[PDB]
Amino acid sequence: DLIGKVKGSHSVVVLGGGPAGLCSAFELQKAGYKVTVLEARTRPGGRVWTARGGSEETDLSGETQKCTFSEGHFYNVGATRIPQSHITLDYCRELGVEIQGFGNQNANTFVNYQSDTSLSGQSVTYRAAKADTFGYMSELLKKATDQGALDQVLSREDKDALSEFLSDFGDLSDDGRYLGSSRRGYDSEPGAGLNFGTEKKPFAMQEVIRSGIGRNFSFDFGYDQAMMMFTPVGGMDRIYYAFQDRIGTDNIVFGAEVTSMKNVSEGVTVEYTAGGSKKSITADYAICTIPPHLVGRLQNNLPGDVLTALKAAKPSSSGKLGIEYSRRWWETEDRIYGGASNTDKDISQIMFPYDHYNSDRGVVVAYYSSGKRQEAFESLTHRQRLAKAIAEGSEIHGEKYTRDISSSFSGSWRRTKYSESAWANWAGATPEYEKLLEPVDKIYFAGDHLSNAIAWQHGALTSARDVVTHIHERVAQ
Amino acid sequence: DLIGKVKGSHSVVVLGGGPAGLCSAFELQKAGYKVTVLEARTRPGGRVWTARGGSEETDLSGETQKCTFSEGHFYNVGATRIPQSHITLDYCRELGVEIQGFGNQNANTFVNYQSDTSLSGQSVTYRAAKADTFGYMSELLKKATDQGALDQVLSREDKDALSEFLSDFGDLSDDGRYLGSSRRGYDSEPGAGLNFGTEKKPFAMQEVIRSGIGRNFSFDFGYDQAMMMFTPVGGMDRIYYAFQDRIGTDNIVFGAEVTSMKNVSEGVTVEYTAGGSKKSITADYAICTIPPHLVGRLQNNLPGDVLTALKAAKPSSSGKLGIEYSRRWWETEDRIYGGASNTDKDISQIMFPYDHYNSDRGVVVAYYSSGKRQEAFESLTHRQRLAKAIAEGSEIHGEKYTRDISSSFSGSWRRTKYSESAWANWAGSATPEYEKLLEPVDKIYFAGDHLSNAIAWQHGALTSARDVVTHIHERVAQ
Ligand SMILES: Cc1cc2nc3c(=O)[nH]c(=O)nc-3n(C[C@H](O)[C@H](O)[C@H](O)COP(=O)(O)OP(=O)(O)OC[C@H]3O[C@@H](n4cnc5c(N)ncnc54)[C@H](O)[C@@H]3O)c2cc1C
Ligand SMILES: Cc1cc2nc3c(=O)[nH]c(=O)nc-3n(C[C@H](O)[C@H](O)[C@H](O)COP(=O)(O)OP(=O)(O)OC[C@H]3O[C@@H](n4cnc5c(N)ncnc54)[C@H](O)[C@@H]3O)c2cc1C
Ligand SMILES: N[C@@H](Cc1ccccc1)C(=O)O
Ligand SMILES: N[C@@H](Cc1ccccc1)C(=O)O
Repeated sequence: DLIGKVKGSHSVVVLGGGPAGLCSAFELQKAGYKVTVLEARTRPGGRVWTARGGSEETDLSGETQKCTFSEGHFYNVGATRIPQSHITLDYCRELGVEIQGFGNQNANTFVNYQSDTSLSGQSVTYRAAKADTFGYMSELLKKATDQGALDQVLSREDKDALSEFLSDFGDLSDDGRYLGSSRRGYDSEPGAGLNFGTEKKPFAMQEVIRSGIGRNFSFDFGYDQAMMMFTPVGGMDRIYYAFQDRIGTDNIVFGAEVTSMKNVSEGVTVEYTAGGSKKSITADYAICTIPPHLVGRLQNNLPGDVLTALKAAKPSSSGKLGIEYSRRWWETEDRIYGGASNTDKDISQIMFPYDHYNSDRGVVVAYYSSGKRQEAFESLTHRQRLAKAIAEGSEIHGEKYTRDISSSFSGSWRRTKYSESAWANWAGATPEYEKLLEPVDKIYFAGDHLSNAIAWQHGALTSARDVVTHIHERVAQ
Repeated sequence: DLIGKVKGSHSVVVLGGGPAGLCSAFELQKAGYKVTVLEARTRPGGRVWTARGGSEETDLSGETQKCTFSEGHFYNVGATRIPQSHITLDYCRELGVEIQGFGNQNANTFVNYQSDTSLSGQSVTYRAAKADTFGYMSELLKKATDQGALDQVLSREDKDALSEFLSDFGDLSDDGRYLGSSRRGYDSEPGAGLNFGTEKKPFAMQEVIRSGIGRNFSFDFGYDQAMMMFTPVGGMDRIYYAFQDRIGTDNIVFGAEVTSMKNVSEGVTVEYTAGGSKKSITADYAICTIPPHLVGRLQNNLPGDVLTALKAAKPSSSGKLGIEYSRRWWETEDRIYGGASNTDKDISQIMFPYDHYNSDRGVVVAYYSSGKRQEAFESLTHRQRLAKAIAEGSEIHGEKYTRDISSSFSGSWRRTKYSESAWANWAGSATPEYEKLLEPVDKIYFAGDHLSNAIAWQHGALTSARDVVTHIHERVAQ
């Protein structure tokens, strides 16, 4: 248990029913606090949003999209993947939310980059790219070692041990050269009898280096990205519907747009509009999880140095687009089951689904891009976004990318009401971040921006837990 | 799609209801052949065997094991993982057998090897082992490049490109040194506010190189092992129960031990014992999928050079042991969800389950060893296998490995009736003997994973079946 049982009658109002808000309310309720959550949207989860058939969204440009994905088919427009260390998995267990493997690495997906080589714009599988890169890397370090270049820092025994590793890691010939490998894959698959198949031949050392085909390999090593990675069966939003149900909808007001938040003699008073009607609630403490750039728009009595600190958490651009295909060509033709293709094109990456394997249809994330390469979609209409995503995807996966398209749905987080940002980018552990960890009398800020895991649910959930702990210790004093 | 309708009445007898035999029968039926499968066991699938509560097996030493795993819990004693290129996945689609991801790579599982270093017998997570190994590897190659050691094979522009990659790949400092990385993981997890967490510090360069903690990294790159990998929900044997159902149990005789196979005037006559009785069946053709070392034991009229060729496929040793734990300590304490720990100990590896994540119990494959390191278990009783498995596993995963044990079940394939081998190794390894056995012996065709270029993969058995059925069909067409 996070905290013990509270003695007496104590109330909290939670602004925002995303992960930080719902986790706060869940934990406070467990301990015996009175809690009310005010959420502007008509769904729980915030930047955890799962698009299915029937989903409707009107963005800040006034364009309304209506998702028409087939029954049971979806994609996560925000959060989609979870590493093994995150407390998100602990809450999945507590809430009874089934998880499954998320394909965050795949030998069969493609890399495709521009360069001053003949590989420019050419799709190469990860396994082929890796075998060539690690083959030539190993050959080069083995050459230097045999030449005696590392004799000052490696003993004879060190050199022999290193050589053994390099021959294995690079699949080097007996004389220490990279000549290609079964690790690259096969143009024709090995079968039975005298059907030996046909190995894919290697690129040259200069092609590999000058093409930069290994630029994305270190992604595999990210602490928060390395396999094994996980995701909830049926969508990430299931975590937050589970929180909703445990908290009880009697304790959550949806469609409730907060317009004012003030420290008062009697606690904290929050005004909000729900169903076109003006409402007000007062509680002993408030937990404000509204994104920091949106807090200054509220009528408030926050001190000037607090309003200035909130402005330091700069909005960031990111977005996604999902296409439902009526044929799972990526599985049938490319032998790709999950994972992502990676590119320097604006689409940035194409992410293939982790469910309905071997079914008749599925949703492909045709882009997940951020920063400059999301600015390139942000201002386009959905029809224009789709046309650009299909053109760029066809340059990676061929003309099959343009066929058997049923429907599509996009989100751009800077253009999304009640978000207007994918995640915070603090100006310059900064002074403004540290300032916002302190309560403003009875108002506490919480969210993934006030964590060391920004753009992870873990960040939001750990922020909620720390803030609930601080409120509880205060009440005990 | 393989073949398109046969004209008239034609019959095939299939010896063995493992993957090759069942795939053969399935495709022949679809084309309009009369087919009968004779299978010695009471289950379909052969070396694809899934142990669950109720499974009973008496091995060739006379020991009987009775599996008591909880309902829904199992492990694959043979085949368990499938790469994306294998036709096994295409048959899962055709048969409606749902698949899920198999965790074949995991940053959080452990490596544990003996060496003449302080890391000898110490468990290190894959992510820490990789971060140190690739960090120092990258430092050393950058050092050699800067020195001018590779000036005869790399241009100025190549060297800068290589240096850029190495700084990123090895997470090097600005001045080119490996000094640790967040990639190693954390002794305290980064949280909110000023809770930054604490990184795990790096081992020293000579320790890392001499420990051999990177000796298994290349496994990740195997053509048939690289992620993404897959497996059927509920057990690998689900493929072969699905084949069974499509073929029809009326066309499969279980508990049918074949004793004779002979070419005769009208085709092939196969004698077998079933229900205690000596029975005979004659068909136009035969497809023999019995493991090659067991074919010689049959009464037969095969030519001497075919009998000699069958002996070249030497049997091998492999086995597994599964333990059901009543607490999923690997998830709750070690944050391991699937994957395998790897070691030089006899157990060889410890494989964590890919289903029932976050649940209350699970089966861990406490060893999967082959060759010399399976010979260490072969002659042990199950109780002795378990003790050895727990002792060695506790040296990798701690005292927790010894607690919350509910039940266990093991298989050793050389000691398993109607297998007596995990898979074949051809002497001289195509070899002449392999080539010879691709030819029909009048109306008898051999099929199985040993007659493929994917030995020890279901893909080998299935492609062998499809090639042999195509040969028979083209011959019947004329
Ligand atoms: C593109 C993208 C990719 C991501 N990838 C990952 C990933 O794969 N895995 C991972 O774990 N996480 C990922 N995340 C991060 C994850 O979504 C966030 O960390 C998490 O949603 C943060 O929760 P929060 O409660 O701090 O904020 P939010 O989710 O933004 O919740 C804030 C809430 O406040 C509400 N609100 C706003 N204004 C008002 C108002 N005036 N009145 C009342 N309510 C209001 C909003 O509607 C919202 O529900 C991703 C997010 C995005 C957008
Ligand atoms: C430990 C191990 C791990 C493996 N790992 C993988 C993996 O993860 N993925 C994968 O794809 N493959 C794996 N395999 C390989 C896979 O199991 C085989 O490729 C496949 O089972 C071969 O099929 P088969 O029909 O050639 O032979 P078998 O499966 O051996 O079938 C032969 C059949 O003949 C029957 N038989 C024997 N004698 C008689 C008799 N006298 N009369 C009647 N019937 C008889 C047997 O009972 C059996 O059913 C593994 C196998 C083992 C043992
Ligand atoms: N955590 C988010 C944002 C992110 C993307 C890429 C790398 C790091 C951060 C995600 O996994 O998509
Ligand atoms: N195909 C078998 C045997 C094997 C083991 C390791 C590498 C190559 C193949 C398995 O996956 O276990």
